[PDB]
Amino acid sequence: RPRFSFSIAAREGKARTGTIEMKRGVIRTPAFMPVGTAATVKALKPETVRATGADIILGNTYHLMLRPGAERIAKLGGLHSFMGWDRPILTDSGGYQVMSLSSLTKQSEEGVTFKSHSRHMLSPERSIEIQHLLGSDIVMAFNECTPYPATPSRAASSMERSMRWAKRSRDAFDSRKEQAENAALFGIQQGSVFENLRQQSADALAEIGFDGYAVGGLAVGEGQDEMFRVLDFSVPMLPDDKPHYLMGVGKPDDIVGAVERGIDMFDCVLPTRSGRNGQAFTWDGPINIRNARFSEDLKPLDSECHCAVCQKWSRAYIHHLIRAGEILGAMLMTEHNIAFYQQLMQKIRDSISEGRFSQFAQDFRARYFA
Amino acid sequence: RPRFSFSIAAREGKARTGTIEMKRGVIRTPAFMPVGTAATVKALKPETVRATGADIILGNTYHLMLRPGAERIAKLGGLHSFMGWDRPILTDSGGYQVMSLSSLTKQSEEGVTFKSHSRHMLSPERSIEIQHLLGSDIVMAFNECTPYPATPSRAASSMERSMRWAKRSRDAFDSRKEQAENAALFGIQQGSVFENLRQQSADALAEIGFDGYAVGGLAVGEGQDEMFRVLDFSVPMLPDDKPHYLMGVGKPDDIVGAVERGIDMFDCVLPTRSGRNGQAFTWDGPINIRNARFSEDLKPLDSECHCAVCQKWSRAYIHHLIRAGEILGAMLMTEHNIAFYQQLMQKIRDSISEGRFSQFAQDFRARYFA
Ligand SMILES: CNc1nc2cc3c(=O)[nH]c(N)nc3cc2[nH]1
Ligand SMILES: CNc1nc2cc3c(=O)[nH]c(N)nc3cc2[nH]1
Ligand SMILES: [Zn+2]
Ligand SMILES: [Zn+2]
Repeated sequence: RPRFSFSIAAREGKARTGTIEMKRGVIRTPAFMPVGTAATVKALKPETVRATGADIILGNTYHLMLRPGAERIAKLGGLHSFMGWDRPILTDSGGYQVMSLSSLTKQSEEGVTFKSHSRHMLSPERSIEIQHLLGSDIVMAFNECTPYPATPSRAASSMERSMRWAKRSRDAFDSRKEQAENAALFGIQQGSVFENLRQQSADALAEIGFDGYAVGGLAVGEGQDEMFRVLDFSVPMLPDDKPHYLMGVGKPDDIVGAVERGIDMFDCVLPTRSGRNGQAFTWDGPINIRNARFSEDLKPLDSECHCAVCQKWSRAYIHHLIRAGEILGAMLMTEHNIAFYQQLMQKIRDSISEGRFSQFAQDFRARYFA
Repeated sequence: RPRFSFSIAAREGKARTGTIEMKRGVIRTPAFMPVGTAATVKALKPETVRATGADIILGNTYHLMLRPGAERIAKLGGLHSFMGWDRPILTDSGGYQVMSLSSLTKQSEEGVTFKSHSRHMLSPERSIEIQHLLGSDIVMAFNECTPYPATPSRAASSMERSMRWAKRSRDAFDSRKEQAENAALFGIQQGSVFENLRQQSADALAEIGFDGYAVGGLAVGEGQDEMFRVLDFSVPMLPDDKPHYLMGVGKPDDIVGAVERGIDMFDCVLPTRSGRNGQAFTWDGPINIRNARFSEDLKPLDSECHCAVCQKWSRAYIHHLIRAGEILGAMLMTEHNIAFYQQLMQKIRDSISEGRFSQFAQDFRARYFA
């Protein structure tokens, strides 16, 4: 019913669990968002995505503006209607994908001009408009993702431009009455691995004011140790009373450690992509289902998993499908992996609410990395 | 409950509608069997195959004996358990696929030796044993599919060898108590396009005695006109009181015409394969969903179709998925096409039972080829 209402029900150290209420549904936090880059969570019907426990999925301004096009999607009744997902959708703003996917790129204070992997423009104003056209529930400010590594000086100028673009994103979003009334807007913290820059970035974002705050510029090659180090000081800089979104993260251990450091929201292509590639997540660590050791294994992918795939099909069958290149193989692997991620989020939420998250993290790691 | 019981409830001309009762379920006839060659109906969960209306699916001795192997499947508890389809499964005997898929082939009275697309042997005895190991409900006699075209002399010798192999198939099947008690055995009529050979073949099959009778050696390049001509005289040669299975057919019009000529059972990869390739069946004829005319079409694939895909998704969305190479595109297209085939079978069954099948065929053709 409300536009955006974040409520924290319980805490343990820096970890929080709670809910975000939005018009299209409730999002339980910490939350994992399956990635639906081309207006589909790959190899899954929306009803199946929902069955795994997902409360919200991620879309991409960059991909959708090229194909099938933002105005086209609006004309077809918006992204929710187009793809048949009626619950919240967060859309990334294009800033990251334009830098890692576009064949050619030209950056200025105005924004980015780029070549389609066809010439196109992105700016805070255009990014916000595209997300309006898509009908996103959570809109990301348009920004620049600083390349890693970066000098303090390069990170500084990059972060400052992002903060200028964040103000313009805010203004463009607020200018659109229907967007301001029905959607929410998140700012993106930058500043690379440098504490003083992260602080200035957080101060700039808080001064503008956002519904939520993402930690950007991580999961860009820095490694877990470095990422955790940056999170240690960066997350406490963000407003405590708003959701904290870590963009593009990540592996189960990354998620657990990030929650221990105050992160409430996550997205990664890992469960879907590695699913298609034969990697299945289990509580005993990942396994590669193509491996010959599984050819006659009648056990489910994981012994505890409650997902429909593990209720019905054996490792041996899925091993066969994946090795035969069968589509059903990708479907079952993906459903299980997304279900595994959601069960991980559930156990995280339950353990925080019950004040035993520290013990869960320890138990999880000891078994997962055995 | 019974092993195999075919009951004809209604007739119109040569057309029949009825049921086959088997231990694993009832098969409504005329029936269409989705093809599950690699132990999966491509891009569909078994529950979805069942949701479209399928009563029975087809498996292949040839593919399964290579991958994952027949003894392996038996060890894993049989094909039904392996793939999660608990209803009847008909398995082809290998005879056709060994000739059109094997890189090299050596034929004798014993059987066929061949190279895996690894060296392997097939014979009536080995074929029956493989199908036993798979746990097929309807077992096909091992035969030779005569190449088209063929001289009368070549068709004759080929047909005669098939009839000898049919006797051996019968004997091998009957020798296996558990198979004889729980499964059924179909013979395959051969004789190419020649009436006298079709007759001798039918006489040979009837003298041996089978639970059902397939018309083999068609859908091999002869064209609909020729196929219908052969069916005109061939089907009445088969026992009237047993099911009549036309192997590898086919397009909707082929199915309707074949039912008009006394066929009760069908299988084809057309709905699944062409589904993945962008072809969707509609009552107004097939359409190619990739075509630009569909990019903003909000209508479902077909306006009358009752399938879940047409209840929820637009042509525009599916057009997008298929053009983006997205797996969900293949999933939705395949579900709709199999659902369309099953709805066609239902309308055929209803119209025969109501004595208005002639009118249905006429109405169907006038609209489908408009
Ligand atoms: C997979 N790793 C990953 N790091 C990211 C950083 C950002 C970022 O700083 N900005 C925006 N807009 N998206 C992002 C997406 C990411 N995805
Ligand atoms: C797609 N066209 C097609 N014609 C067929 C004929 C036979 C046949 O004569 N014998 C056996 N064993 N399978 C068959 C499968 C076919 N599939
Ligand atoms: Zn599972
Ligand atoms: Zn349909």
